[PDB]
Amino acid sequence: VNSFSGYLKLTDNVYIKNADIVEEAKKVKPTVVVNAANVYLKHGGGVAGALNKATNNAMQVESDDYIATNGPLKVGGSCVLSGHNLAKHCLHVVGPNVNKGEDIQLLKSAYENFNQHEVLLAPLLSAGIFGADPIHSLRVCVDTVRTNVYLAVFDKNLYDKLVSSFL
Ligand SMILES: CC1(C)C[C@@H](CO)N(c2ncnc3[nH]ccc23)C1
Repeated sequence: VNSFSGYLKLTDNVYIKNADIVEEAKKVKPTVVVNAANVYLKHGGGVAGALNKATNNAMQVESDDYIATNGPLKVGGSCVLSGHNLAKHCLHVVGPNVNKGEDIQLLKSAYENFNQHEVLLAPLLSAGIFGADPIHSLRVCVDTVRTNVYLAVFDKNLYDKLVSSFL
């Protein structure tokens, strides 16, 4: 039993809600919140910019030290950093950016990172400015993640479409 509220169950292990991941994190304070990061951990906009803003830029400061030490992440890769005031941990996951020509097949690799954590609050990956189709991303999530994932979908129209088209 966890403190997530009002989620629609999609499968044995996937739950979905029309919600802002930042507001969900502030309310629930989950063990793990997923960021839809880029390889540079430059948290400018979307999920990343909004999460970072909610940490008063502490996420960016921590991330810049991480990159200075370790270099960029791989597309499809991840790192675990602090969740600051939003969660215990933040799993920064890089999905492919289709507007950069990156391979959509790497979206499955990106979601595989979720399997290292028993429970996560997460956004849809690659489906923002990264240009991928959100229907496909949800299908990949469901077919890849085996741990318990609570998906926060920002756009109401998209949420309705994802639910009504979910197979
Ligand atoms: C609509 C997007 C460009 C795509 C989507 C991630 O696929 N995203 C968000 N999803 C959930 N909570 C969110 N808070 C702030 C942004 C945000 C931004």
